[PDB]
Amino acid sequence: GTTPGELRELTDDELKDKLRESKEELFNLRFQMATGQLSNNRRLRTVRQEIARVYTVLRERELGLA
RNA sequence: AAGUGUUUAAGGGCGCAUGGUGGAUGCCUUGGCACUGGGAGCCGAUGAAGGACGUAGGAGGCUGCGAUAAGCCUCGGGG
Ligand SMILES: [Mg+2]
Ligand SMILES: [Mg+2]
Repeated sequence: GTTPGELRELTDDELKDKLRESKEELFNLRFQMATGQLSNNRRLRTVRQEIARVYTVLRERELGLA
Protein backbone atom coordinates (compact mmCIF):
# COMPACT_ATOMS: atom_id res chain seq x y z
CA GLY A 1 0.00 0.00 0.00
CA THR A 2 3.09 2.20 0.14
CA THR A 3 5.69 2.41 -2.62
CA PRO A 4 9.48 2.86 -2.38
CA GLY A 5 9.20 6.33 -3.92
CA GLU A 6 6.92 7.58 -1.16
CA LEU A 7 9.03 5.86 1.51
CA ARG A 8 12.18 7.68 0.37
CA GLU A 9 10.44 10.99 1.17
CA LEU A 10 10.01 10.33 4.90
CA THR A 11 12.57 11.22 7.52
CA ASP A 12 14.56 8.52 9.32
CA ASP A 13 12.33 8.75 12.40
CA GLU A 14 9.12 8.71 10.35
CA LEU A 15 10.25 5.47 8.71
CA LYS A 16 10.87 3.89 12.13
CA ASP A 17 7.37 4.97 13.20
CA LYS A 18 5.88 3.38 10.08
CA LEU A 19 7.84 0.17 10.76
CA ARG A 20 6.32 -0.18 14.24
CA GLU A 21 2.86 0.54 12.80
CA SER A 22 3.25 -2.20 10.18
CA LYS A 23 4.50 -4.72 12.76
CA GLU A 24 1.43 -4.02 14.89
CA GLU A 25 -0.82 -4.49 11.85
CA LEU A 26 0.86 -7.81 11.03
CA PHE A 27 0.45 -8.96 14.64
CA ASN A 28 -3.28 -8.19 14.56
CA LEU A 29 -3.65 -9.98 11.21
CA ARG A 30 -1.98 -13.16 12.51
CA PHE A 31 -4.38 -13.29 15.46
CA GLN A 32 -7.38 -12.64 13.22
CA MET A 33 -6.34 -15.52 10.96
CA ALA A 34 -5.86 -17.91 13.88
CA THR A 35 -9.36 -16.97 15.06
CA GLY A 36 -10.40 -17.53 11.43
CA GLN A 37 -12.09 -14.14 11.06
CA LEU A 38 -9.73 -12.71 8.41
CA SER A 39 -11.30 -12.62 4.94
CA ASN A 40 -8.48 -11.06 2.89
CA ASN A 41 -5.59 -13.49 3.30
CA ARG A 42 -3.46 -11.37 0.95
CA ARG A 43 -3.11 -8.54 3.49
CA LEU A 44 -0.52 -10.67 5.31
CA ARG A 45 1.81 -10.84 2.30
CA THR A 46 1.39 -7.14 1.54
CA VAL A 47 2.07 -6.00 5.12
CA ARG A 48 5.14 -8.25 5.30
CA GLN A 49 6.51 -6.75 2.08
CA GLU A 50 5.84 -3.26 3.48
CA ILE A 51 8.04 -4.09 6.48
CA ALA A 52 10.76 -5.37 4.15
CA ARG A 53 10.59 -2.16 2.09
CA VAL A 54 11.03 0.09 5.13
CA TYR A 55 14.02 -1.96 6.29
CA THR A 56 15.63 -1.77 2.83
CA VAL A 57 15.25 2.03 2.66
CA LEU A 58 16.69 2.46 6.17
CA ARG A 59 19.71 0.30 5.29
CA GLU A 60 20.36 2.22 2.06
CA ARG A 61 20.53 5.47 4.03
CA GLU A 62 23.10 4.04 6.45
CA LEU A 63 25.31 2.67 3.65
CA GLY A 64 25.26 6.14 2.07
CA LEU A 65 23.49 4.92 -1.11
CA ALA A 66 20.77 7.55 -0.52
C1' A B 1 -30.98 -123.13 -25.27
C1' A B 2 -26.33 -121.58 -27.46
C1' G B 3 -23.97 -117.55 -29.94
C1' U B 4 -23.32 -112.46 -31.80
C1' G B 5 -24.03 -107.24 -30.21
C1' U B 6 -24.71 -101.36 -29.11
C1' U B 7 -25.62 -99.11 -24.62
C1' U B 8 -21.69 -95.82 -18.02
C1' A B 9 -17.18 -91.06 -17.64
C1' A B 10 -16.33 -90.35 -11.13
C1' G B 11 -12.38 -88.49 -13.46
C1' G B 12 -8.35 -88.01 -17.40
C1' G B 13 -6.25 -87.01 -22.61
C1' C B 14 -6.14 -84.45 -27.44
C1' G B 15 -8.13 -80.74 -30.74
C1' C B 16 -10.95 -76.36 -31.41
C1' A B 17 -13.79 -72.00 -29.80
C1' U B 18 -14.10 -68.25 -26.12
C1' G B 19 -11.98 -65.81 -21.56
C1' G B 20 -8.49 -64.61 -17.19
C1' U B 21 -3.71 -63.84 -15.36
C1' G B 22 0.91 -61.83 -16.95
C1' G B 23 3.74 -57.88 -19.23
C1' A B 24 7.03 -60.06 -23.63
C1' U B 25 6.88 -57.72 -28.63
C1' G B 26 6.24 -53.48 -31.94
C1' C B 27 6.33 -48.25 -31.98
C1' C B 28 7.78 -44.21 -28.50
C1' U B 29 10.33 -40.63 -24.62
C1' U B 30 10.80 -35.41 -19.96
C1' G B 31 16.38 -39.69 -19.06
C1' G B 32 21.31 -41.51 -20.14
C1' C B 33 26.20 -42.37 -22.89
C1' A B 34 30.36 -40.95 -25.90
C1' C B 35 32.37 -36.74 -27.93
C1' U B 36 33.26 -31.64 -30.81
C1' G B 37 33.82 -26.11 -30.63
C1' G B 38 33.84 -22.27 -27.06
C1' G B 39 33.64 -19.92 -21.85
C1' A B 40 35.52 -20.00 -16.88
C1' G B 41 39.57 -22.35 -14.47
C1' C B 42 39.15 -21.38 -8.31
C1' C B 43 35.73 -20.64 -3.46
C1' G B 44 36.77 -19.21 2.10
C1' A B 45 37.51 -15.37 8.67
C1' U B 46 33.55 -9.47 4.43
C1' G B 47 32.58 -16.95 7.55
C1' A B 48 33.33 -21.36 1.97
C1' A B 49 32.00 -26.46 0.19
C1' G B 50 27.85 -28.88 2.39
C1' G B 51 24.02 -28.92 5.79
C1' A B 52 20.14 -28.29 10.27
C1' C B 53 15.82 -25.71 11.35
C1' G B 54 12.45 -22.45 9.49
C1' U B 55 9.70 -19.66 5.52
C1' A B 56 3.34 -19.17 1.17
C1' G B 57 -3.87 -18.25 3.40
C1' G B 58 -4.61 -23.82 3.95
C1' A B 59 -0.70 -31.24 5.74
C1' G B 60 3.83 -33.18 3.30
C1' G B 61 7.98 -33.75 -0.62
C1' C B 62 11.01 -31.27 -4.44
C1' U B 63 12.32 -25.98 -5.77
C1' G B 64 13.33 -20.95 -4.14
C1' C B 65 14.44 -18.02 -0.07
C1' G B 66 16.41 -16.65 5.42
C1' A B 67 12.91 -13.73 11.17
C1' U B 68 13.17 -8.13 5.36
C1' A B 69 12.46 -15.78 4.82
C1' A B 70 8.49 -18.88 -3.21
C1' G B 71 11.00 -12.91 -1.08
C1' C B 72 13.12 -6.36 -0.47
C1' C B 73 15.76 -2.20 -3.66
C1' U B 74 17.97 -0.19 -8.24
C1' C B 75 19.26 -0.32 -13.39
C1' G B 76 17.96 -2.70 -18.21
C1' G B 77 14.94 -6.36 -21.17
C1' G B 78 9.96 -7.69 -22.12
C1' G B 79 4.52 -6.92 -23.21
MG1 LIG C 1 44.55 -19.23 -8.95
MG1 LIG D 1 11.07 -3.14 -15.05
